[PDB]
Amino acid sequence: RIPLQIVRAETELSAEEKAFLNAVEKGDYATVKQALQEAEIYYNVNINCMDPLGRSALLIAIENENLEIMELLLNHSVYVGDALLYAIRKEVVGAVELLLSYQFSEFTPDITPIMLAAHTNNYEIIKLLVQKRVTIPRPHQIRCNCVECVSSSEVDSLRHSRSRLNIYKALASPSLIALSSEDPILTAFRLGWELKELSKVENEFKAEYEELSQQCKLFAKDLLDQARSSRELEIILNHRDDLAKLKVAIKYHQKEFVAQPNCQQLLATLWYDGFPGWRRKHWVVKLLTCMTIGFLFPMLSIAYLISPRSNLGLFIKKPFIKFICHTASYLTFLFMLLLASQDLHVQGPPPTVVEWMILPWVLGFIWGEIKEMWDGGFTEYIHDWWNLMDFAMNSLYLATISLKIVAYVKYNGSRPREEWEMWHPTLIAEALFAISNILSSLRLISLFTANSHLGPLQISLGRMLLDILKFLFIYCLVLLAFANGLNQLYFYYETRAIDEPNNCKGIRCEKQNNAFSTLFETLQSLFWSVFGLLNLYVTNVKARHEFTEFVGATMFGTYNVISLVVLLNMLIAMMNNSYQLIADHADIEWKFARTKLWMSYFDEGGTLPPPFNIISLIQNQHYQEVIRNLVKRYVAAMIRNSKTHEGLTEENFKELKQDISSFRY
Amino acid sequence: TANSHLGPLQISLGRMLLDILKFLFIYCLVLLAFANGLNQLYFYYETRAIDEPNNCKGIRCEKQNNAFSTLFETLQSLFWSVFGLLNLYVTNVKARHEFTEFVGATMFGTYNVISLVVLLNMLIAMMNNSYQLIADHADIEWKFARTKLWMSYFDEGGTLPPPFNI
Amino acid sequence: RIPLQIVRAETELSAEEKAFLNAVEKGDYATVKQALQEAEIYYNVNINCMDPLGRSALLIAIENENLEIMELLLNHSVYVGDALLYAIRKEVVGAVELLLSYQFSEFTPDITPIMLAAHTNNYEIIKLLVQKRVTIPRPHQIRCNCVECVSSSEVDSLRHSRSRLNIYKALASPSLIALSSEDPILTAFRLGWELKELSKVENEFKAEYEELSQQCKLFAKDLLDQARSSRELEIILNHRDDLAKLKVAIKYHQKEFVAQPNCQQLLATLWYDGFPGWRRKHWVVKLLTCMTIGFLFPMLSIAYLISPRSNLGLFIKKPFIKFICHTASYLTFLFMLLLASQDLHVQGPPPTVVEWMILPWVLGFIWGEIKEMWDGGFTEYIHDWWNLMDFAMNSLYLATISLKIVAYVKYNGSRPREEWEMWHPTLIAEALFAISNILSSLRLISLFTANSHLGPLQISLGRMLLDILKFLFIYCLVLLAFANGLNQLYFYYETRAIDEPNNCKGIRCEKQNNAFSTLFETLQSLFWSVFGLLNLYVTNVKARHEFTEFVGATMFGTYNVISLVVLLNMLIAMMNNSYQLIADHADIEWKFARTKLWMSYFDEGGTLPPPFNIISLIQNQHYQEVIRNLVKRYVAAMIRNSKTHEGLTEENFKELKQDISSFRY
Amino acid sequence: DLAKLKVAIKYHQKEFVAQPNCQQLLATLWYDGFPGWRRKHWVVKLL
Ligand SMILES: CC(C)CCC[C@@H](C)[C@H]1CC[C@H]2[C@@H]3CC=C4C[C@@H](OC(=O)CCC(=O)O)CC[C@]4(C)[C@H]3CC[C@]12C
Ligand SMILES: CC(C)CCC[C@@H](C)[C@H]1CC[C@H]2[C@@H]3CC=C4C[C@@H](OC(=O)CCC(=O)O)CC[C@]4(C)[C@H]3CC[C@]12C
Ligand SMILES: CC(C)CCC[C@@H](C)[C@H]1CC[C@H]2[C@@H]3CC=C4C[C@@H](OC(=O)CCC(=O)O)CC[C@]4(C)[C@H]3CC[C@]12C
Ligand SMILES: [Ca+2]
Ligand SMILES: [Ca+2]
Ligand SMILES: [Zn+2]
Ligand SMILES: [Zn+2]
Repeated sequence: RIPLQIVRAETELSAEEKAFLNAVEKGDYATVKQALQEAEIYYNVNINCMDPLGRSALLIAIENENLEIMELLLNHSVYVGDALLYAIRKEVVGAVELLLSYQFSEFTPDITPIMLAAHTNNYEIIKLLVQKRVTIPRPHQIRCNCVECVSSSEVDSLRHSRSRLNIYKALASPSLIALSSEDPILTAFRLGWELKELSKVENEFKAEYEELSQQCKLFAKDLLDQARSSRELEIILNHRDDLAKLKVAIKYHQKEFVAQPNCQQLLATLWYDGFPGWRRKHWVVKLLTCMTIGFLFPMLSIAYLISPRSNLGLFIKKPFIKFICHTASYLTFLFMLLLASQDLHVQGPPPTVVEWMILPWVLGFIWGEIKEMWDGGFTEYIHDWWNLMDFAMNSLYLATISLKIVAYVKYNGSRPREEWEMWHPTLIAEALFAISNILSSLRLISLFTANSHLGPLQISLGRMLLDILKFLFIYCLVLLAFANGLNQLYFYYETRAIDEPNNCKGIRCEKQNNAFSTLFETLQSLFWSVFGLLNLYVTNVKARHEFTEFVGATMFGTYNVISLVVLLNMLIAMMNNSYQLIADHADIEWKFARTKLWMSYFDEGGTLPPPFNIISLIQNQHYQEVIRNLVKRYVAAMIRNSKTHEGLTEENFKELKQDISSFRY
Repeated sequence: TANSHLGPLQISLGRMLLDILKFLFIYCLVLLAFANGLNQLYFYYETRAIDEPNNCKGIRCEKQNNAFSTLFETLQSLFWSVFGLLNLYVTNVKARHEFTEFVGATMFGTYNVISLVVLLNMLIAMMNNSYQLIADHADIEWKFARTKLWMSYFDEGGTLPPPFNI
Repeated sequence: RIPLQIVRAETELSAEEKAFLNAVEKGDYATVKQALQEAEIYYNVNINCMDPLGRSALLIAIENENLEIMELLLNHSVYVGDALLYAIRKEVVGAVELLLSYQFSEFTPDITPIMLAAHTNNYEIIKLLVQKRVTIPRPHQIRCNCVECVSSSEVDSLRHSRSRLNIYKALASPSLIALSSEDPILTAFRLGWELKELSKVENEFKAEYEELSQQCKLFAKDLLDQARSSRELEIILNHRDDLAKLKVAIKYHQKEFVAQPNCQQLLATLWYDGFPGWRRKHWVVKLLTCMTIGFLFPMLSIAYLISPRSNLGLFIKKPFIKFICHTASYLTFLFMLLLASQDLHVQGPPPTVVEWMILPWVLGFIWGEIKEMWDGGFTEYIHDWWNLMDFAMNSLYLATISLKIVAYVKYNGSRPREEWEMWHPTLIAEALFAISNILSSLRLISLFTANSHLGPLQISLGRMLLDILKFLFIYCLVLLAFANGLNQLYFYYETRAIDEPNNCKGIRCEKQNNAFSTLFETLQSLFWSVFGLLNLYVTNVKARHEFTEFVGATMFGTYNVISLVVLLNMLIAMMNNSYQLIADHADIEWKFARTKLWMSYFDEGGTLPPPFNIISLIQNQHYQEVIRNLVKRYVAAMIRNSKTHEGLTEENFKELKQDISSFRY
Repeated sequence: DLAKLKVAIKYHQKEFVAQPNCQQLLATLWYDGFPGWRRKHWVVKLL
């Protein structure tokens, strides 16, 4: 039999001090007033009593929303501590104003009235509080090591983290940004960037910072949405302190802001400068004009080089024409590379005509690469992740040219490749040239972002590469373990290449042998076993060691099972789970990428294609006026969205009943 | 588990091992049935290792022979048939028993279809369905595992590493 | 400029006839009464006027729910047509009773007040209407070809279908089953079965019938849920007109009813008859007792056969012991079959000891099969879909025995198999025996339903077999097309087996040749190409017909692409989509299957394992009382669930305000 | 120390264990020697 009792006992009640609490709970004004005045005359009661549910007279008045009992209690000199915070958090303007005009608490001691107003995001009460000179502390830099920060973290770290989070949550309020801010858009950009940076440093508190950054981005997008004229749109997008604001938004990774329909329409208008009917055109005529502009790229380049100011001179300044010319030049370079492969008995031959034509394009590519790193900088150069492939290709081409010139200078004989050594400079140069051709042909993937059908697909594939890289580590660990074991088992029976039928050793021969004799060959065999290109008799020895053969076969079968049946199927499940979430924002990611690609062609520098490449207060006032108009529209819209819900409004009957009762009285 | 990027993945792989173990039973039953049938059919034509071209008997030789002569060899051949490392002429006899050869080929094809087209695809669907639900609590499971691993080093005992421990 | 006007013009209004409509809309009793009496005295108004929104005075009174204006209008002799239906459909009891006591319509002409009450499913109004002698028409049998049905469908088919659907929807009401039904559970079973059958016949109207059947099943399950004693539960499950109701529910496919926790607990209690602490036992001791009971199956069978009434005689009557004994007998038979494979130079040898022991088990299996078809019937025998495999295995065994006896009678020599013919009875018998062994070993899958971990998996695999069968048709069509094409192309260059290096023709040789010479070989090669067991040089000819070789290679590559890259990946997507929906009801399906398997062992017949097999108004009154109690509980619970929502009830202020105003007056 | 945490780990209270405050305290105890490990570069951490 479980003796149910009270373990933590509170104080007793049911005196006159509880009588007048329950009178206040009833709320009848006359009875409350008479009981309170009688108790005050008697001078034997207090006002510190607490109900079992955790509410007092003032808290119950807060919950019931009765201004008459509110003013009566406040004029009766009841306790006032935290009552302003409770009223602000209850979100009633009349009692907030009344309390402003004049133990156990569910409020953190660091909470300020302005902080709570910012947390609750109420425009009216926020303005009412901010009309007085109220301020907010500064949280220190992200990696501050100053004595004040180290000391405060040492005495109490949980309170410090909570205070920082509360300060940032109050600062990231859309209303508190609408007021007391000269540039709300820039403020939102910087705040979102700072919160995104803070999320990584504060590992335990990540979701809160991420949601604050998302809220800032959404506020910026909603503020942009209210523009209702092309003049206002261009003023906003061109304000600086062209398209400086758009460049800043691209830098700060504001994909929702960038992918706005109005901004995209303006960008398309700027992009299709030469053609004004490109929107209303047939696919056949678009294709025909595409070839007819791409075919005359050398003529256009020569015309611009000769006469920069002419009818044909300025025809290449348009971004679309420049993009078409660059694409045609790259396609011509790739065609030359393909034609190159279509006497081989000389040692270090002079370059042929195809290589002579290929060299100016390669030199131009390198020149264009260095200028962009000099103009952009190291961080911008490495952020693209395509410049890595560009640098690798250019370095490989430079090494190929150097090796070819070295071979030409050194060797001058005529000997067969069957007698040439394995480390010949000519052979090294051909291998590097083949790798360079592979990389250059693979470089064409970056042009898929300009298309409507392939951009999101390419963006989705790029996102999944990360999961591929993550699984590669586990696969490599398993492969290393099994290769170590197999080599340790099989390294005893190594045989020389002379004893083999065709003087061939390894797995790249018809007589596959010595598959696990060395660690490198074991790694190669275990890699090739995934695709089923390794035979089954490689796990055999010339001697009759049936136990050893069976153990090796068991190891091989276990590795095959683990690699193919379990790990490969698990990768597939991860790809599906990742792509399900990836497919949601494909449009936004593709539009951001296409905007970056489009703006990459707006600059005046580098107009020519690679082969020929080698050879101020009025604006502030206008922006302020437009920002004021947008803020007013946004405030109205968000007030309405707050009014969209709770459609079953009340107290209209109470107000009318009070009025008619007074008239009857 | 000590890393932020690999912990949930390892935890997810560990959770799926159970479904792997559950499917292994059905696969083993099917394999045992088909191996019993194939051995019962083919055990009549066993040949000695002397008559073989290289004195090699079994499936681990270039001349793959006697694949279904014994139950153990039948099990090994049916296991290796999943990865396509078993040839097609193993279902042949020196005599001209075309009916027996056709029946053996039909059994082999039925086993291949059942094992590869139906059971392997069904495992994949189960892995997706399990991982969908698994991915929800990956953070909680990884944090619990990392907390256990961290608290495994708080005790005073065993401070020294293994070579100096003895 | 789009001239917006009225295309379909109604009648004019705004006379006194509209004045008194808007007076009724206002609802002030005194003004409405005085206006109506003045208009009646004037004798110049009507009551047929209609508002632009499609409502009249009575309809607006229905919507506003004002009993005083209701009785005033009804006593003023307004039009009454369809008003009862509008009130019943508005679901207000006071005005329904008032209207019962005394053009354009949104109601189908076939709608009856009782039909609408059944559609709306209101217990109170349904009872109020049914207290009078009201009835419902009969819809005819599913495939009725009678003149009345053919004539009514000929004059108007849409109206006929609508009338049938409305009649069935009214009949399938849970409240209309609670009233006016002696056996609500049996009525719900039959109604659900009939609606499920109707869904297939009425192809256009499927979702409605399916949802009606689901509603009937849910009502039956909810009615069963209210049982609150073991006595009531067993009375319900044993009522007949043992476990007759459970057998009927299993026959009618009531998986939700069967999988109830109370029914499952009772079934488990009946199943674990011998062991009362089986729930609280260790896995090790459960396993130990499982082997210790399965090992003594022949001793237990012999003891039961000798002394049916003894301590050991009745130990096999328990269902769990019987199941264990049968499983052990089948495992022993499979072990004997395995041992069988472990002189071969004789023609038609006599059977060996292993076959002599195997024959009694095979004869017992056949005897047990025929008895079950004789006892069950053709439909029950073919519904299991395991009896098909049982029949195939038994027929194969019979054919093997017949062929063996024929060979023994006919052939008596000693000739080598290398000289035996290809159609030898001995070889045919061995092939049939191998196929029988495969089938018998595959029969063990059906025992997975008794386990908690494998049942849902087996059930899920069984559900997906249907999608496998559906995809097989498309695959077969593609294979037939490509095989026809390849054979037509390649049949010109057929070569004889003598010219081949090893006198081997076909794809089952080392020298793979004549892969597409015949249609059968083309089919076999295209089948084996899926697993990559067909080489690439089979698409070659001895002559130098490079064009023909290239065309054949192109056909082969196209077939490979279509079969492997497109069709195989599409099957996977279908399996995932099907399994997502399949995984929801796995528990219910597994519990239904396990209940069927458990009840398969409750009968007295066939107690012995296969080798030894060859050698009445008080109950009605109690059921009626229990059904009445369950109906009362269900009605209370569903009334409360109707009261669970709309928690913001009203008209309490209106009633109190009316009362205090009358007291003040 | 951390007897209640040990009991919670024994009783498989993963939600209780994965609380942000408990994780912060555990990280503080784990990174005893280095107090600026949170604010450090990947290169210097690796070094
Ligand atoms: C995977 C292939 C390339 C074989 C490599 C074998 C070893 C060199 C690897 C395998 C697993 C690795 C470990 C995996 C994870 C960790 C935890 C990691 O912990 C942290 O990073 C703690 C700091 C933090 O992330 O907050 C420190 C390195 C270490 C021990 C790694 C050290 C290097 C190991 C032993
Ligand atoms: C799968 C491979 C390794 C071949 C093994 C063949 C047989 C030895 C297996 C195949 C299916 C097995 C059966 C699958 C499921 C069950 C139900 C199982 O029932 C229970 O556990 C009841 C108690 C409970 O779980 O509440 C008893 C064992 C049995 C008959 C198993 C006995 C052993 C069987 C016949
Ligand atoms: C798929 C493999 C086995 C090759 C078989 C080739 C033909 C014999 C098949 C391929 C497509 C079949 C057709 C697919 C679908 C239909 C529609 C089908 O229409 C109905 O069933 C109408 C009645 C109804 O379902 O309400 C009549 C048979 C027909 C023409 C089939 C006739 C037989 C066809 C031509
Ligand atoms: Ca670049
Ligand atoms: Ca049966
Ligand atoms: Zn500081
Ligand atoms: Zn009829």
